[PDB]
Amino acid sequence: TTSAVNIYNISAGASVDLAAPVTTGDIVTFFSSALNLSAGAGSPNNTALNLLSENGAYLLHIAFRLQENVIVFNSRQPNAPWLVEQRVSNVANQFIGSGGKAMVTVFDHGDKYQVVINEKTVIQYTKQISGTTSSLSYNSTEGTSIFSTVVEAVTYTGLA
Amino acid sequence: TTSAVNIYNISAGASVDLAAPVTTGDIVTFFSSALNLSAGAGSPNNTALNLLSENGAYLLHIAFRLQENVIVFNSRQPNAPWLVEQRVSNVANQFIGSGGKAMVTVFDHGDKYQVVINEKTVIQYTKQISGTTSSLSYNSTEGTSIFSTVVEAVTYTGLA
Ligand SMILES: OC[C@H]1O[C@@H](O[C@H]2[C@H](O)[C@@H](O)[C@H](O)O[C@@H]2CO)[C@H](O)[C@@H](O)[C@H]1O
Ligand SMILES: OC[C@H]1O[C@@H](O[C@H]2[C@H](O)[C@@H](O)[C@H](O)O[C@@H]2CO)[C@H](O)[C@@H](O)[C@H]1O
Repeated sequence: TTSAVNIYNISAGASVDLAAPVTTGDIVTFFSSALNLSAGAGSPNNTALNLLSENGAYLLHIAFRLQENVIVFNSRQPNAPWLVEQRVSNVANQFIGSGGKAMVTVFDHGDKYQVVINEKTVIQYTKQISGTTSSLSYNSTEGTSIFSTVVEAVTYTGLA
Repeated sequence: TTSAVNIYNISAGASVDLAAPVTTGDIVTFFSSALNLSAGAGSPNNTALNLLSENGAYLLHIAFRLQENVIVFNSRQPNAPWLVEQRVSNVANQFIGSGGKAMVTVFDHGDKYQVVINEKTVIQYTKQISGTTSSLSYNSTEGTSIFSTVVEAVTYTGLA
């Protein structure tokens, strides 16, 4: 009876293939050592965190938009259009926990993803696409990330 | 099928009560923003991390001893003596390519606690005192702790 922990640094703009895969029952948390909710204007995304499947599809895209004051979730296929957007308003509100740092956890629930920011569940995203996560990525628009330039992802796998 | 993330700030010498007790299937991770592998000696423990009950049984005690150069895993009842110690030899070899921070993960697997330093499992530990983890502490000697002044503890609960 053995689960695993895996630890990745992700620079803004970079992707990472996962040493182990995230499937149902598993957890991935993105840790940022800074929080800039006065950061300015994304075009449109201040920061996006992404779970990507084997072929470069987005199972989950989490995008913080200060100037639109929303957090935007979505999925898509590789080279195909962005699917049905979901939104949660007030960005700065979901972060009242820690100043100067934050964490974003994605609980893979099989049919959904629970997304928790620090201690607060911000969406129970019903999946638009099924599949194993093999890749995580972090983007920003330069000069306006709400998060550090490096984000530490930790994965807890072997859970099921 | 909804999970909880709880975050806790533990200073050396302190104890914290979990708003969501840890049980079979659950996870604690302790995050040190420091790694001082030349801080010793301890008395004997440079650093200790503890998973307790409401009745205050040490369900899992993890002590780091630089001088004896060992990680001790033990448990004890409230106001009683320690049980059968388990010892892992060679402290810095448990932190291979750690750098200037560390994390320690405990999995509650029911029969055994699975302890992982960063990405390396260090022990599968046959429970000597059973049940759910209801509390956490961080103990250090003098200023000889191998971790940072404050450790951040993240619990993942409601997993199975
Ligand atoms: O859906 C996430 C996706 O949005 C793109 O921007 C959209 C915008 O959200 C939509 O309402 C607008 O009308 O058109 C834009 C282009 O699809 C982002 O550019 C993309 O990166 C994701 O963040
Ligand atoms: O065993 C957990 C507990 O150990 C104590 O030290 C032990 C020690 O490992 C053994 O060699 C010793 O001489 O008997 C001791 C029990 O008194 C530490 O004092 C303690 O803080 C814990 O880590």
